[PDB]
Amino acid sequence: HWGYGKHNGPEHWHKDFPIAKGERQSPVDIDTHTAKYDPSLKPLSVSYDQATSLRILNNGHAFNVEFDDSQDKAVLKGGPLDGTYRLIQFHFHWGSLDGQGSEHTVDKKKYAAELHLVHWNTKYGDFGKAVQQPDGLAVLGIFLKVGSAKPGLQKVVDVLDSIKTKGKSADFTNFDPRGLLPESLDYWTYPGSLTTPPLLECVTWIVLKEPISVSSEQVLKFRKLNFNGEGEPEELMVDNWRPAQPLKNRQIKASFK
Ligand SMILES: [Zn+2]
Repeated sequence: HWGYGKHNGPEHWHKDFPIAKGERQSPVDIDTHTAKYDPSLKPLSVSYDQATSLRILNNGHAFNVEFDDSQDKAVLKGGPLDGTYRLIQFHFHWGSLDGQGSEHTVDKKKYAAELHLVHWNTKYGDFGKAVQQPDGLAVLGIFLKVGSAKPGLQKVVDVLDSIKTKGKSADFTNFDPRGLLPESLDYWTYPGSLTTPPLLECVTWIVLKEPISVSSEQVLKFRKLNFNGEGEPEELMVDNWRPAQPLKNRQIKASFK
């Protein structure tokens, strides 16, 4: 089935998921000289004070940190959004080397990794309904560069040994996602898709301009994870990123000058 290899990677996905070649696929290259400032865009409201993490799972493609989304505890609003979007999970994409790993690119620059905080529009009642709608999800994307350690990431890094292989999960309570955010909330926004199958065109992307810094040791621990299940041939979980897709008939808007 689908993955990130020669035989089942991004270049193959369109045979199972023909929407791969659609009009609003993600990620994209952000060309900072053609993104237009939109003074009508509001500041982003990220309200994570009551966020309730539950569990961390190796799904064979990444690891997901999952949240209780059964009430309005952690929500994204404002910016380009109408209405309220509830946090359900976050995950990352990363490289085998520090020079690649991000999904979005900025003027063709690849970062070492990219964090995705996934939120669903409460007017659709649940996640599965929301992904069927063009405004169903809002994904906050944050780039990671290698430099100083990110203290707020360490709790994640130190549980990874317990979820090494596909299908493994661990309790992951009381994790505060505010510690993964950069200082500035300046962003770019555009309409797009999920970046993994089923590649549904349901996402308002909100990509922050300012990266976070993580240390080489932190990223090294991500690269020890496995795509495989326990007692299968080891295949390191690296390069779990989809390359940039054609922008087509879209505009990328900036919240800042
Ligand atoms: Zn993602």
